[PDB]
Amino acid sequence: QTIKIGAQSMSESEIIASMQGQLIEHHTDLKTTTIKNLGSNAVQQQALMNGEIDIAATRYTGDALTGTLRMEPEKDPDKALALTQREFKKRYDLKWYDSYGFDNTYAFTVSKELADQYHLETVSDVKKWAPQLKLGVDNYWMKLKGNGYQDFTKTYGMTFGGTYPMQIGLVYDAVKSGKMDIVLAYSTDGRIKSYGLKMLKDDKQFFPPYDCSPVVPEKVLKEHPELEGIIKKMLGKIDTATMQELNYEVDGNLKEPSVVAKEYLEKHRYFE
Repeated sequence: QTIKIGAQSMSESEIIASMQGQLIEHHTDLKTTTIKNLGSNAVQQQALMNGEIDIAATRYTGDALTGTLRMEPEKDPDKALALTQREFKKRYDLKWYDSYGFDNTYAFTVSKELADQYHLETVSDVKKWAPQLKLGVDNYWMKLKGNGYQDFTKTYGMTFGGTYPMQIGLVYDAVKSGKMDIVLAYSTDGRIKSYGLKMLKDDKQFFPPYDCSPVVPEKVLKEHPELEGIIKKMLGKIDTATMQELNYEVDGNLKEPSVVAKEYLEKHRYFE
């Protein structure tokens, strides 16, 4: 105490951070606080190693494997998760837990209308139309090194009419309003379904798995043996469809992540 729980700048990260916090406080005498607006993955990793945070609420296997670990790329979600867990324990004395039950992947996304008009189901379907299209992307994907824009341009070999970086939160309205024709969205965003959008299949498997787990140093788990059993209550409980809905409560309906987390915990009676 106090258990410091870290969140990056994503609704789901704040929701999940609040969930664990409230859960910990529901079941034990531990106090918690949330550290929000954490930056890049390297920044988040550094916070975990020095003590700025005691629990990382949301980490994604794909980011850890290619970014933090710099490992041989792995296409299979279960093998990627197992490798990530063993290397985090061996290199960093960190426990990467099993997944909450959801993955949050980059996903090329269009309106249902434009999908019908251009006959789009897969990312390769976009290839022949690309020179006429405007693509909106987040603020870091253009310069991202492993599975960023450069490597996309080599693997799929299409070049867009224009490329437009912006706060990820804005891409959903950008494509829905027709200001962008296609966007690299995040798959857990509830605005995809609610705005009548459609995710295109990554037929080449350019993107690695991105299953989401909490991460805690073995030091912290030793000093607070009650922590393990509480975190375990959340594992496998939140699938992608469910995370999308929780996200929409924040992004679309403007509710506080803490309120959304509480209402979810109340529904599930705090997992006993």
